Amino acid sequence: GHSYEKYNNWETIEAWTKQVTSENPDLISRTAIGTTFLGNNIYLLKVGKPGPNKPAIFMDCGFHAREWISHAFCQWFVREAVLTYGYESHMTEFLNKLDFYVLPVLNIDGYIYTWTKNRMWRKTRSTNAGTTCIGTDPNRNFDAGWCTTGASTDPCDETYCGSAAESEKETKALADFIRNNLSSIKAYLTIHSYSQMILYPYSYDYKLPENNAELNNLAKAAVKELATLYGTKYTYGPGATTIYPAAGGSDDWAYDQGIKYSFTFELRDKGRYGFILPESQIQATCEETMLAIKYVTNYVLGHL
Ligand SMILES: CC(C)[C@H](NC(=O)CCc1ccccc1)P(=O)(O)C[C@@H](CCCCCN)C(=O)O
Ligand SMILES: [Zn+2]
Ligand SMILES: [Zn+2]
Repeated sequence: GHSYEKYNNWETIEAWTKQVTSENPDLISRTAIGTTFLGNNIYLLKVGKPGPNKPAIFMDCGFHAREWISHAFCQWFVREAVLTYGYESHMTEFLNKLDFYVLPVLNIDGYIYTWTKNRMWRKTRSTNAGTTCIGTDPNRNFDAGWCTTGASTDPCDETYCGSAAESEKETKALADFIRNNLSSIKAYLTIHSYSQMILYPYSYDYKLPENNAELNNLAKAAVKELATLYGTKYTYGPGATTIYPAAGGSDDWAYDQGIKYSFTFELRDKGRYGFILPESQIQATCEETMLAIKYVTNYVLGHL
């Protein structure tokens, strides 16, 4: 039984992708962009009313298995799109004019493992040469200063960069999807938790993107917007100096592909519950995050 106000296991979320697609055929279509290490389908939802030459925003959740509020958020975004389409002017305009690719869970194998065996697992569940230690950090696995700072070379470490950039089936599938759809994807959003932040490039070195001032202003206004609802305080800025250096990130990789609006979100909280954010915070967290995401979406729409 799926609920947007609880954490849903992978079987539930997978059935939800199919059902939400069936119930909303004018607004949603579903594809699989690849399969995981363990062979699970990586589903992707395309949310938007059909039309010609539509720009797109790409958003993924569930890079990191233990970050359950991330997975819940991508589901909430879809909830909002279908519920409010037609009644709320902004969401209606967004869906009419842009497509949203929502990838509800990238690291499906890790997610299953947090439900069955280890709530605090972060990495993929693939094997490594020369050791019994499992998995790669998918957010150290992209070809963006790959494996150079803030990433480990030890397969037993939580930030292990992998055997090569895109060595993981899941990160290969996401990078392939983005490469194949580069001319339409105008923004890349990647949802994580916790620590309450809106980050933009760069994390792989202490350097700033060409459109630094624009991304800084946008991130500042989006955090201001998020706080309107419950007063939740976010920080923002370039990854390396705002959270820590961390090479091989998907936001930096996406940005270096030419996608000018590339953000990583770090949802609630600031450490009281950390990864184990209680289900009773799902609603408030997703609602205030919707305000930031809609703010970014509206800006992208207005600055094509
Ligand atoms: C708690 C958050 C910050 C997660 N970080 C961790 O789980 C690493 C371990 C940790 C660090 C800080 C507090 C608690 C745990 P995260 O969401 O996974 C942070 C992201 C930040 C990457 C750099 C910015 C975007 N390129 C990551 O480490 O991949
Ligand atoms: Zn994360
Ligand atoms: Zn709402």
